[PDB]
Amino acid sequence: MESRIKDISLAEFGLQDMEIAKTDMMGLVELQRKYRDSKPLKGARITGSLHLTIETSVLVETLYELGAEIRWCSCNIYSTQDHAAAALVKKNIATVFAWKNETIEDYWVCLNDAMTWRNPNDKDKICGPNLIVDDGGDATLILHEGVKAEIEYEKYNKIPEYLETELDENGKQLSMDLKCMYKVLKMELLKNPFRWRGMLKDLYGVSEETTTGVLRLKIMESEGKLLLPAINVNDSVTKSKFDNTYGCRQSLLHGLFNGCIQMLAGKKIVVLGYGEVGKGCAQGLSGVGARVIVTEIDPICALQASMEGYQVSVLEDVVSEADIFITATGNKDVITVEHMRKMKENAYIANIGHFDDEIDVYGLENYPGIKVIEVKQNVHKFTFPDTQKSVILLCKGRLVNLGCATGHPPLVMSMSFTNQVLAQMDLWKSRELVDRSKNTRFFVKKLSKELDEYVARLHLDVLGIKLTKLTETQAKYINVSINGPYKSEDYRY
Amino acid sequence: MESRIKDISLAEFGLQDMEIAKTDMMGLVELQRKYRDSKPLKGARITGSLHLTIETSVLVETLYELGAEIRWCSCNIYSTQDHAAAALVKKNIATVFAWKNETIEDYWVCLNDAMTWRNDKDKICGPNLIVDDGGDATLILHEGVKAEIEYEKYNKIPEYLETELDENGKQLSMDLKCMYKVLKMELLKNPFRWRGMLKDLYGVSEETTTGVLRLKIMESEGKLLLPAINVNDSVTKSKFDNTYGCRQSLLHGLFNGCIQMLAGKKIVVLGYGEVGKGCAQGLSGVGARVIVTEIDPICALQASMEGYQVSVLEDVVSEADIFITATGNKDVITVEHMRKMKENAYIANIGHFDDEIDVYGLENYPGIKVIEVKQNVHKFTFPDTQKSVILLCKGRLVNLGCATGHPPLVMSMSFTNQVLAQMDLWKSRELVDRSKNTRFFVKKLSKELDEYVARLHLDVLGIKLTKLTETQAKYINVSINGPYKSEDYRY
Amino acid sequence: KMESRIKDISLAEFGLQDMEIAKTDMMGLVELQRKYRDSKPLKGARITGSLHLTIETSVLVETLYELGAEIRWCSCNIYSTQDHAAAALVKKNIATVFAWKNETIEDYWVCLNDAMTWRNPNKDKICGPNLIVDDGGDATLILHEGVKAEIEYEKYNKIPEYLETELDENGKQLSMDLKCMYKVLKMELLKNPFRWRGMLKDLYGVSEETTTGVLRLKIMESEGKLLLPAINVNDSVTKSKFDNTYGCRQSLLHGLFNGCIQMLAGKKIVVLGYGEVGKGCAQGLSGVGARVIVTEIDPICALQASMEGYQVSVLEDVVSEADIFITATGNKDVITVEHMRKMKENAYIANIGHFDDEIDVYGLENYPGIKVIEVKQNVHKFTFPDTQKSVILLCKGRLVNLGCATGHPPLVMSMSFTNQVLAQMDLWKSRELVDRSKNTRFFVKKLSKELDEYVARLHLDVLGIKLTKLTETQAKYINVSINGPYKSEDYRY
Amino acid sequence: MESRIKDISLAEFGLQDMEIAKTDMMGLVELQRKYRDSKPLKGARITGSLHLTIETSVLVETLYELGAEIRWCSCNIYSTQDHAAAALVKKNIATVFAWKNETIEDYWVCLNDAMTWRNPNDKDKICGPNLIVDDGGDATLILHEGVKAEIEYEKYNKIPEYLETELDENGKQLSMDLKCMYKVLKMELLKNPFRWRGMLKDLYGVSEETTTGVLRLKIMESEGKLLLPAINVNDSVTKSKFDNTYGCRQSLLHGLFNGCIQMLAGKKIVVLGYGEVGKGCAQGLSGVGARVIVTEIDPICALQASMEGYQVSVLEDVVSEADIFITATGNKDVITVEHMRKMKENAYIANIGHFDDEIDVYGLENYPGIKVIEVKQNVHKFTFPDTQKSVILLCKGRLVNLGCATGHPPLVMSMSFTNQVLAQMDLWKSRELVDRSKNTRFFVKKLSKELDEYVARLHLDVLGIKLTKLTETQAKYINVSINGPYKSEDYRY
Ligand SMILES: NC(=O)c1ccc[n+]([C@@H]2O[C@H](COP(=O)([O-])OP(=O)(O)OC[C@H]3O[C@@H](n4cnc5c(N)ncnc54)[C@H](O)[C@@H]3O)[C@@H](O)[C@H]2O)c1
Ligand SMILES: Nc1ncnc2[nH]cnc12
Ligand SMILES: Nc1ncnc2[nH]cnc12
Ligand SMILES: Nc1ncnc2[nH]cnc12
Ligand code: NA
Ligand code: NA
Ligand code: NA
Ligand code: NA
Repeated sequence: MESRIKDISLAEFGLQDMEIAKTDMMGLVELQRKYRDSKPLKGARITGSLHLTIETSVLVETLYELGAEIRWCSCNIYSTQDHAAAALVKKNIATVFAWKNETIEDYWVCLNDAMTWRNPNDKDKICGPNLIVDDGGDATLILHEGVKAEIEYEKYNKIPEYLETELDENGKQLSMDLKCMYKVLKMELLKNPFRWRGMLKDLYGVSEETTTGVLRLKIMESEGKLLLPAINVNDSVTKSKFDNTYGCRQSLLHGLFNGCIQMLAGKKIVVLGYGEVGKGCAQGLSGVGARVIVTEIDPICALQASMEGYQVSVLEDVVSEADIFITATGNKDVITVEHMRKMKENAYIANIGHFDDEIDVYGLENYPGIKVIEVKQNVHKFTFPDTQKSVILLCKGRLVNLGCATGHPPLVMSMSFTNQVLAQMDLWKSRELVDRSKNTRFFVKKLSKELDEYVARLHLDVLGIKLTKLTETQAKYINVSINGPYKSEDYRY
Repeated sequence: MESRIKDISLAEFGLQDMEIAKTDMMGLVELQRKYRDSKPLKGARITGSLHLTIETSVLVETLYELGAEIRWCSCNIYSTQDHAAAALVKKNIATVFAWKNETIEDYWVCLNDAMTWRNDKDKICGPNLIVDDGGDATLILHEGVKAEIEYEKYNKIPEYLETELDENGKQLSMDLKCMYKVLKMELLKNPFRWRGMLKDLYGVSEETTTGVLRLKIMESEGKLLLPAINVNDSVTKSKFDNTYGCRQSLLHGLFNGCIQMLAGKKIVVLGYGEVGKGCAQGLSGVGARVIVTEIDPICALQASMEGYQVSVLEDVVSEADIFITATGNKDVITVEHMRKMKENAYIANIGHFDDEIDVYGLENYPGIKVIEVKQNVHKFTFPDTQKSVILLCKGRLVNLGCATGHPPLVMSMSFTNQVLAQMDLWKSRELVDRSKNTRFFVKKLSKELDEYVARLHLDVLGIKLTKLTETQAKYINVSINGPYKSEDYRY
Repeated sequence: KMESRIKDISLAEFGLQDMEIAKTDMMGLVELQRKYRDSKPLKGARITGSLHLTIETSVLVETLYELGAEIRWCSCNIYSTQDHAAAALVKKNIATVFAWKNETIEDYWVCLNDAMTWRNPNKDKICGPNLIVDDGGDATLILHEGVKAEIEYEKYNKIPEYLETELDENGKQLSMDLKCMYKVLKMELLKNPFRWRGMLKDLYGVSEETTTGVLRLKIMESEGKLLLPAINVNDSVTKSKFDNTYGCRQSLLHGLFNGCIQMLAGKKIVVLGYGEVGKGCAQGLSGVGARVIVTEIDPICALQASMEGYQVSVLEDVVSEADIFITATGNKDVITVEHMRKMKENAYIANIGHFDDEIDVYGLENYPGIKVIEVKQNVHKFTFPDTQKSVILLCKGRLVNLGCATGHPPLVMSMSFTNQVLAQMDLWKSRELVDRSKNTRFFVKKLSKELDEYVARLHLDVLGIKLTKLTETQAKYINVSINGPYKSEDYRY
Repeated sequence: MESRIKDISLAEFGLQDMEIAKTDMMGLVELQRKYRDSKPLKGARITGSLHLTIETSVLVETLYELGAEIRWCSCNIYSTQDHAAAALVKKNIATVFAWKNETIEDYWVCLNDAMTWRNPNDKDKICGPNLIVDDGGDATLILHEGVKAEIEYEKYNKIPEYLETELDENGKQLSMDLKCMYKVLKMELLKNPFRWRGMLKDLYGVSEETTTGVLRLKIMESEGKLLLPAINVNDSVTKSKFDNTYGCRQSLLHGLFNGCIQMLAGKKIVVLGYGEVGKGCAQGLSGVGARVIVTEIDPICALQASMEGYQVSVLEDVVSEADIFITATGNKDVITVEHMRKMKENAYIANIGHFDDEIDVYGLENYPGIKVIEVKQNVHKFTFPDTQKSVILLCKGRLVNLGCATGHPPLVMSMSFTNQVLAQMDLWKSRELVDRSKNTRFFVKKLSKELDEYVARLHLDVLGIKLTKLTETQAKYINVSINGPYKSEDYRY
């Protein structure tokens, strides 16, 4: 076949893990039971760019049982679970391009391949997906950047110069990711300069999983640059309040335990950013005896951290004394090379944000005279030549829970993924409203509170939760339906 | 001097506590420093209906320093701190009608008096602005207008104001009966009193969840008669006061009212919203085993993620030791539930109103025996089983009834929002055009102001904030000076 | 001296009612009354108690009374008495009480002396107690210092000089407590210089409640000066691990909430000493959002605090920045006037150790030009004249949980007091072994582990605890009896 | 190569982890610095039977730097870190017989080989160790059982019958461990029936690491059968209060995260036993959102669990509703086959006690028609054919933190191992006092409180702890030396 994965012989382990995971993924199990016969997604071509773990394999299985054809890749070079990928290829329910420890070059080739579909009516013609499941916005990015590249290509009838240069606007070296994405774009311009624009015609939407990808979408829609409908899954209550916070509470610890040999108790651990992710990280770290110090730019989030008993400082105030540093900002250049040069001997550094940009990994790796050794797989020790002091970086600054461990557990991933499937169903069912002879610019929407509550209802039995039912008069008293929704749209939970 | 308070000699203690509280109430301290010279509220008549604690006295002082004239009453019969009330009167900062342990009849007379301003000698006016907590000042206004319109239509006092029963034959609550008593009395003195106030009314700023629910209902029915600002839903209010305020003040209330150890006890928290979340955190912090009840499946899952068992009251009523209602709903704990509780089980409410517990049904149960264990703590014994339950402050909000409410730091956060809301309503008063039949609505303060409230309190706690570079600000799509989060962010 | 001296007898009904409610949780005392009220194992015993007279203490007294003892009682702190608890006892006529909240230091010592004075029926001379229940060692102290004073008096047939001076060997002013104790001793030397030695004849033992009192007993024992058998109740496992730690977790908070108007969340609160009391204090404080900073002289205790996520610093390094200071050491001069002068405006200071000596209250009150105002009952604000800065002291440095609130709750006090009753029964039953005619050395002992486990068993039903029972095979495997004891003598729990 | 390990090529990774671990193992770093020149253990032959992890390699390095010759094996078939073992062999500091995933037969062969020394004056002659580092008592067991076997062999001039039968005196199958130990003893009786008694001549002591091993020592001591001096390291305060509790708080979570795919949050997790290990387990589990239910036979421990907010139940009342079961009792038959048959679908079972005896793994494996599948490394799903329900067992009931993860982190292991080195030095230095012609009775002792406090002091800087120093006046007031010890011998911390 055409899938590219590490080892098909790992499939049986993957299949058995999926069955065990399904004990807690009650949302996905119910969607399969309810919709596998009617197949609401029949005829949809779905491309997914989302960390391919066992939990993700259950998502793909659900989409498949609902009638979709599927092509998939991971949204990080280190996050794929190879047995999970093998399971999908063995069952033949998706075409997969993913493996743990991809090179950045291979990453962009896998994504591009996941986006490429064969035309059943013409062996020569290529087409794209009808729907995209995205985590971090890379599938959405390559599509929009591809369209922009094709437009610039026609303007001067040549390969745009920005795709051939290794420098950016300010003369600074382009990130490897940008250079590797541009390499793919140049190759596609030479094969067919109408590829990306051609795909737009049959694209009915994208459902985005994480905060960083949603930020990208928000920038696009506020500028009239979003070229397909989008559903923001990150901001469903049953996603952000659970996955982002409670998922990290467990998965950050798992990543640190695997990557960092030291005891966490008693250590000064800096959590940079106290949003939904940072809140969960702090709770987990404190739970095992660490003394958490928070950094924040938001005065409200800073006060919330103080209410939980955490010191709030600017990084420079504590960088020479703290033991471990965890970035959870979704921002860039939060931990610079100059910060690293002042850290104590064998300080640990990790990132849990979507992109590696939070830490200046390139600057560290290219610091003049820096010495590097691999401590264990995906853990590296860097020694500065002047001081002879070392810092230890977990999985090259990539998201540590998925890079050094296996990401969030099945229960919260089922909550996030039940939202994903409902989003895909919504986009597919509404596809006739996508009329590009009338509107070519689109907006981001969220799932209804009714569906959000439904996602929660589907997982109550996993934990033996017994829900109270309102009486008719109580319902009238608080002005709600007995069946919900129970809260106003602006409720913060 | 027409103020009605318990004891003016308590003023000294009140004034001293206000000065200590100000070390932490930096938002109010800054508003006073910044605006006492320009006086943005100069000439504004403000009526407040909000628990008169030491923290509230600092709020009143702030409104006074900004130029307003003030009349104040508490929004609960047990929540006033008498030394706080005395301080305000002694210093001539406001006219006060409030004391701890008011009868229900006096409560409504106090509120009515706080709403009454002078002009002629015998001609009266209403407030320009209202600071409300629970919606009682807003309620008496709207019900008063409604009573006046029906009185003028038939030239007789509306029948509903005279009867003791509701639509189904059940006795009206004592609070509703006493409010109606005042409304009838005012209809007979001046049948245009309430409608007369509307002309000079520029807005109400509402503090708590129950009051906001009341406002939304009025708004949806097109019956809101003045602009409103929802202060409860500022991030610096709901995420701090409702949750972290209760984490401390619920424990203070229980420690004062309940003699027993909380550690090891099964304590049921009914409702796991913003208040219930804080209650559970405090209870767990002192060793209790918290069990949650919920109607909202999302909230129930949240409780489970914090390690709490989520059950229906019926399955734990005979086994649990203490019950705390935090729903803002009614009839959550009934007489029948109470009869199944274990010997000396404790019952308390932290929601705005006493409605969560059927206190009337308990007090009026045939052959029930009651004894006062201590101030505002009563033991009820059923005649058939001879078993007893102990109720804290007749089901009234326990943190204010058995203790002194939230501490100065979070109250300053809530109250800085109140002052900003009052200033906003006053500044835009020229846009309230009564000749045009316009709909009034409920709005929230801007995120810019919300973040400002937080900024003013960072130094209290030695918080050091990081500043975004221009590059970083552009990367996350925000201004270096905020706001830092989208409008739908849940914190 | 057969007439009680209390604040107000009309508070008796409230006291009686609180006692019945408290009994719901004090199942240890309820069971001892049920089991022994008929046989009266303490019949004929004269018991003098010097222990904070709260509602919980009224149930202890009721227990001793139901077991057949005659009782005289006083509190071991000038602020710890609950006046309604004292009234209940006098109304019921089950003890002669000398206690009220807010005693002068002079009246404290007069009350203790009155509690130690029993009527002699054989013409109108005085007797002492047969048994003593002590908390802090003041009853034990006045007895031993009384004997010393009489011996010194006999050497020269005059009142010893040390009883009359205002100074100590070093030349510094004696504490008010020492001066007032000495005035009582001089009075009794003038009345009858054989009083104290006469009491020894019928004195069979003392059961000591707290850490400070036990330290005093151990010093007397090692010097060969202990004049009666003693039982160390503080060190029962069911006392130290519960009362000292979990009692304070609740009662420190109650004290602080009553005395300190400020929010604890986010504040830097220094807990000086991280022993059994300090551990519980830190737990409670963190539980309501405080950031606890610990001071310690013991490296083991310091590491334990670090394992719970607390910063461990020396006071000098945090005195200018912290918000609230809580002494829990059992030592002296832990917070000096010089420390207080460096504290931030409106910093709060409180003590939870047995004696006020941890804080230099005398130096603060007598600081030249100091200004003081009563903020509320038992809360004082002191302002220094040179800086105009103020500090707020809770209940003049006396134990804050009892001074500003009502001490520990009934459940843990029942565990502590069940040990007290068992100790009293032990001392009484072995009274024939005390042979004053021989040059006998007296020692301190602890209750057996069997009785310690028994105390715990008696309270399991309070909390609905379901205990597992060992099978014969399991009991043999771990080498214990099915009925206990379950742990070796050196087990630390 | 005399050593028997998995792969020598893993040495470089092991050596680098040792250097990183030393950042926190300041106790071992200091002992190396202080004693490497004088070599107090010069000439000592030390055999160790203790889980060979990276932390253990630093212990071995320390003993080696202090002059000892060393032979080592692990005390569990799954606990060895192969890279740690390779590091020791590569630098030639010990002869090692250990690898992860040993068969039980190989386990006993490795221990026997670790106990075998070729004396310096003749290659053909065999001798034993001078000192033993033991964790669980297996090295001590084979010695005593060896001696007993030799005595029974002489009594009838033949192989004792108990060594050849596969059944016990009750007709029940002997454990595989006992059968494999007996196989080695029989083999050694045929080669030299004086091997074990001959070793006694040069044996000066054993230092025991864990609770189960100490229990075994105390039983031997009480029956007068202990054949060498013993030091109980488990009961040093800096061992039991840190390793047993805080080590497990982190390492149980690590083992569960590796072995159990499910989210711990919201799950009913039963912790059987609330002693030192159980306390740490509960703290970590609740730190990541689990609802912990405790079982206990000790009423004091049961009340302690209740004070921390945990329900205390009997296994029978929660076996059908709970999600995960963790045994921490040190007892046997705590979880039987009958209990397992009642568990919900995909319930997880793990043990963290020293031996697998806590769970009836043999009964499970021998259940008629049971189906077993390997889910992942050291994780197996068992399906009962009559109900078709499955349970998932982590590492066949062997200690899960070491079986599914890497055991405790460096900081607490340094505290435990600093105690081990001091114990070995104490035993070695007092060797002349062992006179086997006269004193036939040996005892168990503990290290002094002075040394216990010293271990803590050595690790304060790791965590930036600043210790307060008593003034002369304060030291006199609390009756201690400024330099300690600071607590009485019965203090429970
Ligand atoms: N005592 C105080 O100082 C204080 C402070 C703030 C708010 N309040 C009051 O507390 C109450 C709750 O406020 P909130 O902000 O937490 O509101 P909220 O809406 O955030 O929380 C209420 C929760 O109760 C649940 N609920 C409703 N009916 C229920 C029932 N019958 N059984 C179980 N659960 C039920 C809802 O699902 C919701 O999650 C309001 O009356 C509010 O005005 C009091
Ligand atoms: N296990 C997982 N699979 C996919 N996406 C994730 N994000 C976090 N954990 C994840
Ligand atoms: N102390 C207080 N004052 C006013 N309103 C409150 N709501 C809760 N606590 C309060
Ligand atoms: N990592 C480890 N090495 C040796 N023994 C241990 N006991 C617990 N964890 C251990
Ligand atoms: Na995962
Ligand atoms: Na208050
Ligand atoms: Na008490
Ligand atoms: Na380890």
